[PDB]
Amino acid sequence: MNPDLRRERDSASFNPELLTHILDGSPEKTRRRREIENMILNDPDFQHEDLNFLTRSQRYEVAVRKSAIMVKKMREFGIADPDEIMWFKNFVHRGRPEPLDLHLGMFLPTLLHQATAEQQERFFMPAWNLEIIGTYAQTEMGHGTHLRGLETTATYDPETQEFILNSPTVTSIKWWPGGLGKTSNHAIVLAQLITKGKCYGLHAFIVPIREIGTHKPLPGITVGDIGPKFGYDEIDNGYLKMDNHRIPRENMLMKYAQVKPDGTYVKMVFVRSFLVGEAARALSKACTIAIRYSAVRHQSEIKPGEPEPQILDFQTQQYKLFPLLATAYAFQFVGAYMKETYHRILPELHALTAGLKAFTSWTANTGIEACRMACGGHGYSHCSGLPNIYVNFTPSCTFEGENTVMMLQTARFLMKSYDQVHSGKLVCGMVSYLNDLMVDINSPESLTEAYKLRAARLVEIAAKNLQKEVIHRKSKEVAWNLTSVDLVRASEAHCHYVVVKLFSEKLLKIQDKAIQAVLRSLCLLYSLYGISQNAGDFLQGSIMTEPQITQVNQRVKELLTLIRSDAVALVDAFDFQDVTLGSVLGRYDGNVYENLFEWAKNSPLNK
Amino acid sequence: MNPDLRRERDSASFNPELLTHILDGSPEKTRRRREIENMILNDPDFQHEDLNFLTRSQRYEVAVRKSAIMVKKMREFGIADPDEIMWFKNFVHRGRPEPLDLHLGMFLPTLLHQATAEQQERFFMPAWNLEIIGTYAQTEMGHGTHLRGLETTATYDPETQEFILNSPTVTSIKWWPGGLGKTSNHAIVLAQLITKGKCYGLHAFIVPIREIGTHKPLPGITVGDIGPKFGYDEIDNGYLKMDNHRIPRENMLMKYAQVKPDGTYVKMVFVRSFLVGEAARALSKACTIAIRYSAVRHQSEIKPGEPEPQILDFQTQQYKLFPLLATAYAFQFVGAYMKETYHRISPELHALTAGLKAFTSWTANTGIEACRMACGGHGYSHCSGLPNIYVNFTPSCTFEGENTVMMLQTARFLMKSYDQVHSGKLVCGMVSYLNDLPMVDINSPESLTEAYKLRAARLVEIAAKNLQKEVIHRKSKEVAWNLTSVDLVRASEAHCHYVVVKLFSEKLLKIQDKAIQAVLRSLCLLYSLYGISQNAGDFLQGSIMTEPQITQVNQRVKELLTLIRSDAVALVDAFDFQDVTLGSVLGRYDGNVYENLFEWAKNSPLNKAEVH
Ligand SMILES: Cc1cc2nc3c(=O)[nH]c(=O)nc-3n(C[C@H](O)[C@H](O)[C@H](O)COP(=O)(O)OP(=O)(O)OC[C@H]3O[C@@H](n4cnc5c(N)ncnc54)[C@H](O)[C@@H]3O)c2cc1C
Ligand SMILES: Cc1cc2nc3c(=O)[nH]c(=O)nc-3n(C[C@H](O)[C@H](O)[C@H](O)COP(=O)(O)OP(=O)(O)OC[C@H]3O[C@@H](n4cnc5c(N)ncnc54)[C@H](O)[C@@H]3O)c2cc1C
Repeated sequence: MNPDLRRERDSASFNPELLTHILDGSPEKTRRRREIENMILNDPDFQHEDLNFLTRSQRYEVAVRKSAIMVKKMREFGIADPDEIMWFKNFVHRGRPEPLDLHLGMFLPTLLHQATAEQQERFFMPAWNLEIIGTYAQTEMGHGTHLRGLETTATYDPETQEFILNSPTVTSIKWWPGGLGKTSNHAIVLAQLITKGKCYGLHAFIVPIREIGTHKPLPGITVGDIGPKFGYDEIDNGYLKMDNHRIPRENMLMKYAQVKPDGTYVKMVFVRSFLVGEAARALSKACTIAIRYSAVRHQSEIKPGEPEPQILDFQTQQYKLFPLLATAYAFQFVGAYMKETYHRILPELHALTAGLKAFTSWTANTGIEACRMACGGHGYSHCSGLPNIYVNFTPSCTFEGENTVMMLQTARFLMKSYDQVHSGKLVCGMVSYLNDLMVDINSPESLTEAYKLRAARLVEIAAKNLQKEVIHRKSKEVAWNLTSVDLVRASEAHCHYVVVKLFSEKLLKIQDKAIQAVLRSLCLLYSLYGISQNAGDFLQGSIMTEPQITQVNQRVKELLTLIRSDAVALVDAFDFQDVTLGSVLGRYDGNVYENLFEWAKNSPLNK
Repeated sequence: MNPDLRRERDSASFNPELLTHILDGSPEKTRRRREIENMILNDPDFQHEDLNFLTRSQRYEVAVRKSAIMVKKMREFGIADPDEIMWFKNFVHRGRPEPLDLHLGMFLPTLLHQATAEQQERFFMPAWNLEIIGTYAQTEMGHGTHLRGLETTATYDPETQEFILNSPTVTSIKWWPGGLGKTSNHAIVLAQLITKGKCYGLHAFIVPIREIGTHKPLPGITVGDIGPKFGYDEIDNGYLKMDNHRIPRENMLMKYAQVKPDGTYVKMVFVRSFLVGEAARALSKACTIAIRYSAVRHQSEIKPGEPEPQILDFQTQQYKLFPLLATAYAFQFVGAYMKETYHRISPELHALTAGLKAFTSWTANTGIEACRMACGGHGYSHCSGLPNIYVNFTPSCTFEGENTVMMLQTARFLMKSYDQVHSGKLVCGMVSYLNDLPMVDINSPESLTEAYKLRAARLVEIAAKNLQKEVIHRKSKEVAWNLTSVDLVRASEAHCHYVVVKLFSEKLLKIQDKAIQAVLRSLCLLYSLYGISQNAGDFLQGSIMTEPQITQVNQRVKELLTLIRSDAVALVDAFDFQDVTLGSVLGRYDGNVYENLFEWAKNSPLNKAEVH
């Protein structure tokens, strides 16, 4: 072990083992997760050349093969709990996305929960056996956010009792779906339903796209890879063009609506919750690499005659990393809170889940790159593992609701809540602070209240600005568009308050007093950093005075010093194995330099 | 031409051709640049497969080759003139870094400036035929920022009149230098000079590393590529392990220090300037792609049931992109001001270049990714060109002085300047605003510069006073510096922000064309007012502005977005990037995205077969 890391670990104020239990949810969840990862770690079937050394084609081949053996192995070892499947999937794929994600994550769940019994007979087992490989084709070249503008049609033919699936234009072609290019022989296709001569809107269809066995595209199917991307090298993100392709009537998903044989027409928070936890995980891994490597890397001078200190001793380096470390923990607890209240429980839930998806993904996105730039040159090399974490996490800000649009869906629920209050009614939950229309900087409860007042101020500015535009502009929709920057600021401040409140609240449930102490130092640093970084939002409305902002900035610098001796153990508690970080700089043992020279010598331009 | 791009172009308030002249410096520089680009455009020798469809080894092969053909062709056409060489190199390489950069920019220039006739006679002449290909090996796996901590040794042997170049440790190994991997047969190596007695600190040594013919590595020499990176696929960024390797004593560069045969020992600022222009250019390309694509892309609804509008009509899309286009222009004018100051030039220049290199590169870095995310899904595809612009620009924040270190140099200068003014002496230059230590008009660039001045003065004074407090507390200046370093970086940031607003504001008064001046005025006001909006706290404290003034700043930014909307396509056209320089289906001049996108994908590698 590198003696800087052993020393850092020996001087910690808390037992990281106990903090891993808190993050997993219980000691048994830690044991069960470690057992699953340790099932995989030395399995040769899950070993391969470093993926940064391979072509995109080879990376795709490696990932598809792993996803197959892994479906087989999970069944052999009888792993079947949804948490456990995800522990297994995560560790097999080492942070990379995996080509059966849509089959296992959308196609199979959709069959079990949205398909008819006769659809399940026909499709479910061949899908579970990977005889049928499925994807979900929603987005078109021309439309992703506005699904009402999707051009794909499903036209009912009563003479043959089929749906005719059509891509009438180049923009109409399905674009992005994972596994669509090369892997899948079936797709669930979102299409505008036309029956008689009327459109009834968006409905979902099971569409065979390739021959089972041969994998040849069916007549009237054009399908392929959309080409290389910033990341997702391992995923055959694909296009699908349908030329009036016919399917049985009975391939429509009729859970909420039906077409009769004569043509008559009768009348997710899970994934956004998962994405907050993925934001936590990605930022956590990035903080682990950069903080360990900051404890290993010596550079430059503080005391002029003295040896090069660890760069983590520089107040600037602390300022780059510790507020991210605090942010990581905060997001870990927001992700847990939302997972544990989705099973408990709605307009607020939808609004809250959209906003936190956007808030956590944006903030983690920026975090990861600040972590990479904090390592200096070696950060930029794939030896850091930080480029792959960035490029594979960043599309979280665009898919499953583009972040700006999500914040506007949040703002709609905040304006609805504002109008409810000013019309004399009462609102509930996280927006209950809208009913009410001097800070102690070492109190999480007191900073939560500061963040509450910031949100109420920005929500009232958005409402009033909106009210003036509604009175002045030619349409309410123009008024909305011309208030949209202020509506996003309101949704943002709302989300930031929710994160402070949830992290503050978690502290009271920590049983171990040493862990409660260091999490409180993270919760205070998160809250105080956010005030420092948004001072104007606390100064206006007189929520806080200039002297208090001075004291906020003094306390942030002290918290950096408090956190320094606990930083390594705090990232150690995330419990990422070296193979999950993919990082020479961030190895558990801190032996970077001998391993960097090996990695570099073995790399491809030296054959 | 896409009819949305035709309509926007036709209703522009100004002539983008005259703005290109302002950016290039004259109508003749524009014409000459375009001529060099257009002879490179029709040269079959500079043409290759889509770089996005190739492996890293193929990318490197395509690059070193275009770089060799490029040296030969610039001699043939007599392309001398630094501006012309830059225009030629920029266009051949299409935004990618160039694997002869260290050869042409550090090896040959160092031989011409520093080498004695003897050294120049046996080195610079075959180097000018590409028989010798050199590099400059400064950084080690263990040291980059702190050069004094370099571990490579050059020990003098008085007997055999040689230097011993040794790499004692794995950390000592030279690491990163462009060309060092595969390209170079020769390196200027930076080492600690030990002669008989002890060490006389950092000196340069000419170390041949590969044979001139076999290109085989010399005895004592271990050399290779450091592996794949976030970008720079085209560059064999390299390592160099020297095993007590022997070189003649006349291999030491001795323009300012010498070692006699008796072993007797006797006696980054142009680059930083250039990187400011690089920050400007990279941000400008990203704005070009995102603003054109935003004028082409229709999505979602304003009045429900009316046609889906161009996404550039959404205020949020305007707020992501117009502030960045205003920054791209600010940065073009800061780059030109640096170039113009350097040529002409009683220190401030070192401080100001460091701080402006860090300020601009950090801000451009953030802005390129914002442009990419503004394009939605298609942004993330290499079809957008934006992932490449970002990965090949981003190391600018790390190399040629790590940005935080550079802001800390700028802050040494600001603290010295502060102490000087508070001891009664007058400072000059961009810090002359400190001399003046003890209602803002938001339509006046001059009054907005003044606000920025007061913001900077406030944060400089806070850094200074916080530093004095820690000095008396800890009784160590170097420790008190560390414990103030976050405040000190904040003072340099605000200083550099002020300088940018000042220069943009002052550029507006030299614009001849009234219509151009009026729109650049709108960009300058948008830059200034967005910066206040984003930093309202730094203006609210010390009573520089009031809450009601921040309210009006916010109203005026919303107004300038609407005004800039009808000029935004023309403003990005005026950067005069060719399609092949942008490398972007989304950002093509003609706005024909969708049919071109489908062709691009259909021809991409995984569609060589239907079943993989
Ligand atoms: C790696 C990756 C994997 C994907 N996987 C899948 C998949 O498996 N299946 C699939 O069907 N799709 C998939 N997608 C596509 C994804 O669903 C879309 O990218 C997403 O819906 C965003 O839509 P868009 O890309 O068309 O962006 P657009 O909707 O075109 O928007 C682009 C810009 O317009 C702005 N904008 C749009 N509407 C508004 C509005 N109403 N108000 C204000 N601003 C607005 C956005 O904020 C953004 O700034 C994937 C995408 C990626 C990048
Ligand atoms: C793409 C690329 C190309 C390169 N090409 C070349 C090349 O051609 N030739 C060459 O010689 N080099 C090259 N380099 C290396 C480059 O010069 C170094 O990366 C740079 O000098 C930074 O030092 P470092 O990487 O050792 O980071 P470090 O110096 O180890 O710094 C890492 C961290 O420590 C912090 N830190 C360091 N010192 C201080 C301090 N005094 N105060 C506070 N914090 C501090 C930094 O802020 C940073 O966050 C290249 C690098 C890259 C990424």
